[PDB]
Formats: sequence, C-alpha cells, structure tokens
Amino acid sequence: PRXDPRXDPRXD
Repeated sequence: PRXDPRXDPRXD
C-alpha cells in the first residue's frame, strides 16, 4: 500500500 493508505491496508 502506497500513497496515503489508511484503515487496515495490507499488501503493497
């Protein structure tokens, strides 16, 4: 996860 990832971000 890239950029502005919020919450429950997984992966890339």
